[PDB]
Amino acid sequence: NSRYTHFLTQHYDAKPQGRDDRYCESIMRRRGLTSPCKDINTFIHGNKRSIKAICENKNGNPHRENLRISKSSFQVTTCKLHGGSPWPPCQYRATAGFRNVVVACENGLPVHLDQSAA
Repeated sequence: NSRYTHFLTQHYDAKPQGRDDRYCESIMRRRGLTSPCKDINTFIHGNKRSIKAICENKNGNPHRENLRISKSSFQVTTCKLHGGSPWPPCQYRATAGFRNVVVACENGLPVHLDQSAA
């Protein structure tokens, strides 16, 4: 479905080379997140299959109300908008982290990244 497709274009980069400010600025641009600059965005790296599995008990648990939280931890990179301007150039500050992710699942696939923990 399209939401899951959207989830990946916004939140998934399998293998990132470098996870600094330069990567953030680059990937936010390539994934259509700079008009206007999105304020905060997290990218999950690794194998799609483990991200998908958060939606079942295989790699995830019920969290909050309608959220699910990963049983395993992921390598992630959050991009925080630096400054005020809502328009390009969009400058971001990267934080290369590692931890469990919270998503909303639909018909078995992640359709939302709860970015509240970012």
